[PDB]
Amino acid sequence: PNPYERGPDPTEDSIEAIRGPFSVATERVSSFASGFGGGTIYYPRETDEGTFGAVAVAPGFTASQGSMSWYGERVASHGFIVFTIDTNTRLDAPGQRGRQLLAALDYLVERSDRKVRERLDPNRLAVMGHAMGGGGSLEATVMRPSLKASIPLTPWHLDKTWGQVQVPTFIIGAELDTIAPVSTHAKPFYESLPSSLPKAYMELCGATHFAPNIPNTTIAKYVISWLKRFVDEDTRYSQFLCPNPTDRAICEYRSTCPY
Ligand SMILES: O=C(O)c1ccc(C(=O)OCCO)cc1
Ligand SMILES: [N+]
Repeated sequence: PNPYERGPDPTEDSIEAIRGPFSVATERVSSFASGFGGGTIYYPRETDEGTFGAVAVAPGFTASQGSMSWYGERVASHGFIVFTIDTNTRLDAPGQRGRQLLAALDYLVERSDRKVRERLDPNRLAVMGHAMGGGGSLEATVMRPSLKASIPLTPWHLDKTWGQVQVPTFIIGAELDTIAPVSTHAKPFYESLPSSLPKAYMELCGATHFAPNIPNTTIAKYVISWLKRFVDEDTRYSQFLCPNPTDRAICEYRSTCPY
């Protein structure tokens, strides 16, 4: 029995559903928090199944947490703590956004409310980011290799080599992305990840740079599965990740299955 498994046995319908089995409560964190510009914590109300893991979600260049708000109720209702954060300034670079993703996770572990702290397993943390926040997601794993998962969403970064990343990384790219072209960003990041790293690359057909900013079932179903598999060690979700998904919305998928 996995001590981290939460919720009933999943199906493809359950991971695609807009609402998971857990009721969600929210809390506002002031932007004057140390190390980052505040945000909103989405946590499950139910507590009788055990403490949950947490993921901090970073926005892109000049964007706020509102561009990532739909991940809050979507992911947290499946049994996770979600921290959609704002950066110190809207002009922050990927390297700075990686530091503030860690500062957001440290706030959850060290200085969070007792409603949040009681529901948090501080040993199982993850990061997720959009574009420049996706570059900061890669940065956060190099800065903290003890992280359990990492999901760069249409990532943007000047550094193309990530052969020292030790955290399971799930890169999602948009085929028609011209701001962070997958040929020069998303794919070079994935191919430079260690060949032995538990990694995956999902390219969405005909998607643009800001597709992760609105509800997307294809993004939602496999972001949930990736967090479940590596933050919860929940092998009940390995069926959705290995072998490679065959969704019509996916134009290309690469992975190092089995995990
Ligand atoms: O012009 C760029 O280099 C550049 C432009 C935009 C971004 C970015 O993070 O897009 C997401 C904003 O919501 C990254 C780099
Ligand atoms: N595919």
